[PDB]
Amino acid sequence: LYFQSMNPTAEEVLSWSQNFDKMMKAPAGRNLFREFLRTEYSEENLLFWLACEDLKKEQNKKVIEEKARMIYEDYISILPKEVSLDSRVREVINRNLLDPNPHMYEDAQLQIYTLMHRDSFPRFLNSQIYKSFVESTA
Repeated sequence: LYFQSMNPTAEEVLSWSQNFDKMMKAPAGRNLFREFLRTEYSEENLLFWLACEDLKKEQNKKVIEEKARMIYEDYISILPKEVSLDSRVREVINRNLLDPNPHMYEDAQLQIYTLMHRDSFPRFLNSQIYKSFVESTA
């Protein structure tokens, strides 16, 4: 059911510039922002953020473990593809690593969210990708 999110209304699009959180929650918002991040080679930050969102919704124990593993090897391991996290935040992930839960990565997710909001988002709002997008929906 991204089908219903596919082509966003003007009223949906209107709420995004004043609300990064609203945009980050809309599939079409994230997809637009993800194009812009690709041009700055920082896409992985959003992909990590998305994977942490996907892990939170999961409920079956086995798939939580599989997903937590996948996030670690893709975004947190040194061996890639890695996102920049503080040591404080890395050591909390490591302690949560032997007994995984849906909310293991939340401090790391919040750190990368705050970076995107601070550094990436305001350059997104002045990008051609964005301004061209709002121009089309209007």
